[PDB]
Amino acid sequence: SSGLVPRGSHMQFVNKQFNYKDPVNGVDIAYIKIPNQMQPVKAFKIHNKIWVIPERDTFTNPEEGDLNPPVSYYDSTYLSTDNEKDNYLKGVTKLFERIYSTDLGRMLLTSIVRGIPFWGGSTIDTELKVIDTNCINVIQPDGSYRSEELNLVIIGPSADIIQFECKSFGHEVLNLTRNGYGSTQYIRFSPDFTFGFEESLAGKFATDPAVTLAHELIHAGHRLYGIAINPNRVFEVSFEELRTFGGHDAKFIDSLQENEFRLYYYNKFKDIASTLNKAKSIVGSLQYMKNVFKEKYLLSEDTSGKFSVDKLKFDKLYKMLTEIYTEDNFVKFFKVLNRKTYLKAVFKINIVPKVNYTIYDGFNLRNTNLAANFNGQNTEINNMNFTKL
Ligand SMILES: Cc1c(-c2ccc(F)cc2)n[nH]c1NC(=O)CS
Ligand SMILES: [Zn+2]
Repeated sequence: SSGLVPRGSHMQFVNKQFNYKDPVNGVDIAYIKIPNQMQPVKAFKIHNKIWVIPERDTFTNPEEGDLNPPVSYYDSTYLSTDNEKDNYLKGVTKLFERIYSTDLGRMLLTSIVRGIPFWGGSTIDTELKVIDTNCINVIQPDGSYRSEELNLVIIGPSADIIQFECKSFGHEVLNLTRNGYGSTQYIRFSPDFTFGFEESLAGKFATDPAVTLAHELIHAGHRLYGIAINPNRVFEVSFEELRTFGGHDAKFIDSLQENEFRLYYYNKFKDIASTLNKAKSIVGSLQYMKNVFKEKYLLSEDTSGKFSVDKLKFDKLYKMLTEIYTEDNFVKFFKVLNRKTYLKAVFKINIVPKVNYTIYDGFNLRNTNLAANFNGQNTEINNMNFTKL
């Protein structure tokens, strides 16, 4: 048993208890294509605007179409059988429910779903138009395609199994992750591996994969609202990573440059409001899309129907995405052990069985010897759950 529904009748964020063998529909189980050409891959729609592709990522980058070698870890056989892909799907499902079981996760995932990428694709500055790279192509049961917008795709890692990241497709001129528009995010991630860190409550503990996924989700939050920090602002560690980790590592960032960041994206949101005001037509109703992006960016509307940015609602949204949504704060909500700074070993894991890992407790199963002193995360005490590689 997987323990996917510890309380209630159904999962509270994921829409369905999928099995990889579940037959394809055209709605939430579908063969899909990423806009490059590729052969369709089977995907699962776990939530509004969120899809999961239980495949090794040989699609995102044209230069990473190979799963062989040129701390990293390589294994071309990982995630090549249906049993593995089913376990991947159930593991990702489990972590989303674990994140959504905390108040902070419900806030974060709500923000992610609301952060629809902006319709800034038209070359005519009075027309709203989608950007095709923020969509996937969904195969319908009768063989026809359908273009569907989405915010987030969870896909398996590429050649380097343990290289997780949050990446998205770019624009020839627009910097969608830095101008407030946002773009569909692709998270390379695996629930079947994790990293080990040392701590002296000389114990060798393992990172909780729900923390790692939340870290990537925070990046997606930044990038869906187009308020990411330019990756060239570094320390070598990008400020974007320090902000995501949070805690006292976030304090390394120049406070006054952050106030500079805040004003830079305040003005970007204002330009988005202006574009919404100038919009007279839509390709693909106009007012509805105008209200979609009123909701996302929390814009105010006067008696005239004119949109504008309220400084207080911007600060609240901005502060939520950059200060509150952090790895450090998720560590506190989960009550797990974690490394204290953004900067040893790699372990194979299986979180799907309820007896190995639960939505509420992770590895530290309550009413067991694993409940105390993070013994569940101790790779020696709980050796049954960790195979060193
Ligand atoms: C976060 C992360 C990991 C990771 C961390 C902890 C683990 F237990 C397993 C994997 N591997 N690559 C990245 N990518 C980045 O550092 C920038 S997003
Ligand atoms: Zn990161």
